[PDB]
Amino acid sequence: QKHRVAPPPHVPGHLIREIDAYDLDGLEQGFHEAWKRVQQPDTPPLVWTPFTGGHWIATRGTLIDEIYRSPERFSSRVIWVPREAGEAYDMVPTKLDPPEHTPYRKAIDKGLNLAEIRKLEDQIRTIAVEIIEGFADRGHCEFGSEFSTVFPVRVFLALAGLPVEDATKLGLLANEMTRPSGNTPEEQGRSLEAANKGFFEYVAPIIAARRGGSGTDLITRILNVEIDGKPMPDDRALGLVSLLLLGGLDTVVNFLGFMMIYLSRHPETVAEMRREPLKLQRGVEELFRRFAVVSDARYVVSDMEFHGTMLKEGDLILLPTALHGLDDRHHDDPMTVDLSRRDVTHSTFAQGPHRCAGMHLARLEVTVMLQEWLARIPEFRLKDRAVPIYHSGIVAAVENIPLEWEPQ
Ligand code: HEM
Ligand SMILES: CC1(C)[C@@H]2CC[C@@]1(C)C(=O)C2
Repeated sequence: QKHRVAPPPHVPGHLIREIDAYDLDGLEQGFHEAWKRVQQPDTPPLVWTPFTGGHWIATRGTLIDEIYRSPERFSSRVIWVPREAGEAYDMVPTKLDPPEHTPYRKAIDKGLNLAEIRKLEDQIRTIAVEIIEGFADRGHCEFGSEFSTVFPVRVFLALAGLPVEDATKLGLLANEMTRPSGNTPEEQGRSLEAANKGFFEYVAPIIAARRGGSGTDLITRILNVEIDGKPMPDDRALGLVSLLLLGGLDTVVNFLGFMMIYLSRHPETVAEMRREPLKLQRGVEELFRRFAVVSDARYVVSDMEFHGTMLKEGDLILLPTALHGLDDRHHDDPMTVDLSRRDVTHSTFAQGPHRCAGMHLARLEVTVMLQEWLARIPEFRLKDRAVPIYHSGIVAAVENIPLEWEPQ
């Protein structure tokens, strides 16, 4: 039984669509495929679902792009559904609009800018090689538990100066943030609240130990950037360090799983990457277009008409980022990976002032991953009749990816 809410007075019947972001219709065929079902040739640009507390969904890439770019009309004061979860959410600076957002983003960019990220290449490669070597001679692995959930977590915990043994407990908090348990808006709100508190509890001693510290880790570097001529306050520090961990640990893990399932079903594409190493390097952005993972929201600042649709102040609009990169109005044959695609425009990293601060790190992890994978395991396929298990929510997830190959 799905929890359902009545449409408010300003939502007309013809825009209503029953869409469950946390359990998409057709999800067993894939996350991307399930979102694609919503984007039909005649579907309105904005549709309203009675599920997950009642909210709008942007169904086309240009609205998604525009909403992300327009913080004055669509605020980050609530970026989750259901509303209860969005109100419990306390991460920084992702809860803030400009101008409050901008000193915190500048602080993060001190640690995460492209020139900083470039320095990490060989440490990332070393981690990738060590994991791949554990199974490359074997001719099979379950890619999810043996690589995708291992590689990005080891990379991030090392960068953040944290013990790898914390991976499990941080992964559990991350799940309840992005895929909160519950069958009610209030239950999901409560699950997110508990996860968010868990992050704060974990992060507090690290902030206390690393304020003015001399560690060269990511957390010490960012935490000690002044905000408006002063040390960053405790409340903001909790939200900020928690965000670093959430962003570092959930995203690349899930991205890698979707990407790899597709590659394992497209040997011709894998072979191109092998024959032309520059096609691989240059084609990574195409993979980001193709394997979006985030579906999050914005809060309507005032009563307005937007793309022919009446919106009320306080309305939540969900932005399924897959519906930008996979929009057939933005990209021909959008479900196909074309490494030579000249136009890869997407919102996988969102847009506007919150456009992913970790995007350089994400690109490098993936580039390194594919380079070291193809070096040791040039050819591979998904196990015959294997059925990956898919999850939808604010961040998509996938498990059960059994790969097979002839040891080279
Ligand atoms: C597959 C890779 C990734 C994807 C698809 C992704 C996606 C996104 C998206 C969509 C946003 C915008 C959220 C919003 O305002 O609604 C975001 C922001 C952010 N991400 Fe990433 N992310 C990824 C990797 C990472 C990594 C590895 C980090 C490292 C910690 C990271 C750190 C951040 C931070 C700190 C923000 C907030 C930026 C701000 O508010 O100015 N992300 N990410
Ligand atoms: C949606 C995100 C990927 C972005 C960074 C981590 C994440 C889950 C957030 O809370 C904001």
